[PDB]
Amino acid sequence: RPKLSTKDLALIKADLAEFEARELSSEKILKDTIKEESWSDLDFANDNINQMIGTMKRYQQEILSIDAIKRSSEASADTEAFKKIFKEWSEFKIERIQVTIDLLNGKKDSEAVFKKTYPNQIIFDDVRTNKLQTALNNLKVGYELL
Repeated sequence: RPKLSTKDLALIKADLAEFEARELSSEKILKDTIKEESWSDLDFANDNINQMIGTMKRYQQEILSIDAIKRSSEASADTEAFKKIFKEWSEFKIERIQVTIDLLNGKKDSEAVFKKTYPNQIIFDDVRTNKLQTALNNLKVGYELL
């Protein structure tokens, strides 16, 4: 019987919470390098955005590798649903950071493939977030996303 402990969901709750704060500090940094801010050169940012990415990758696989999150398709409806979105919702935010720092770098590589993989960049943001957000509410983990 695939299923999540009260230990677990409090994991997801914590991990989600961290990733978002990583989303946050990522944004900050991007905004300070772009504006061209005295301490923020292309070297200062990258040691950060780089490490923040992998740290956001980390929490992600902390979640995506929950046993029941693995076995998602044989647990309840509200679970795989959540993984299915959360997989889509988490990448996007990762890619999108990745993509912007590349761009700060001369790297257009990930921007092409960006618009390829996400036809309608906002219509997706919201929709996964609205869906992730329901999906958490349905899981009954009050973590009011951003």
